[PDB]
Amino acid sequence: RQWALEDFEIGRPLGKGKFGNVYLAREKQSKFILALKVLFKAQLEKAGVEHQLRREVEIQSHLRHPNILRLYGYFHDATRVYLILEYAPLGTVYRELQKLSKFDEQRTATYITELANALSYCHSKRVIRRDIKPENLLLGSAGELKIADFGWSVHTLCGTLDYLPPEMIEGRMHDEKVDLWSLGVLCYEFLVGKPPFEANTYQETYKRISRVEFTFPDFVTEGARDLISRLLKHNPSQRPMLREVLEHPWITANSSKPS
Ligand SMILES: Nc1ncnc2c1ncn2[C@@H]1O[C@H](CO)[C@@H](O)[C@H]1O
Repeated sequence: RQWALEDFEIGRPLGKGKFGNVYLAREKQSKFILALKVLFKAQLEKAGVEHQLRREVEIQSHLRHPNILRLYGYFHDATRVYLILEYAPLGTVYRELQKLSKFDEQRTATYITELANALSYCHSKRVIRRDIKPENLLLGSAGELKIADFGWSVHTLCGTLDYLPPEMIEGRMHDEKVDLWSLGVLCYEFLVGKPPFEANTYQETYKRISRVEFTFPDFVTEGARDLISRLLKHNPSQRPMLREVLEHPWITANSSKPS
């Protein structure tokens, strides 16, 4: 678990993020291909996140699951922090979504099965997440989904409200039901092409989430309207358990993967 820059040969950029860039890289001795995310201490210290990145890395280190992106190790130099990550050859769900505009019921249903499996595993470890969004979902060589970002994951303003539940923007206490809400937001975006509460303004998006105001375009089928309606409920108590999602007749009929 002892690493340094001189162990890796660095390639093309895979993406340019908020605090630094992600590069394709190869470990010199074994020729293992992987991804290396380089982060500035400057942008981090000056934001008060340096404690979070610490714990998020600890958490993700100990996870093993085919639908969660792996974290091999980490280290730091004079001014920067480097994360050694699993490389996903087929890119982000985000890029795939703006290439195709929309996903069919078969691809949507399969992605959600994969997500539910990874969330059941995480909950058995008492791990949750604040939001899950398409630019944080990656695809492996067989085109299978992989979860890459925890956010605040347990073991003014900066952010978009689009993926947060009502109980988190209104201040209230939350439990793992936050993830079930995220399933619903994603199922909608996969089928429609944009998230259900989208708006021109932060303040307005706030109202729409708080009131749970969304409508369906004509092409969304009744099987899909039902699952989504059940997932987006203001009261967290009324949202279904993960195994129920995996047993929904709409999932069952359209998914390629077992639960
Ligand atoms: N392992 C990876 N494979 C491919 N793209 C990645 C990987 N890790 C991060 N990225 C890209 O870099 C961005 C910053 O995390 C992501 O949103 C994604 O686009």
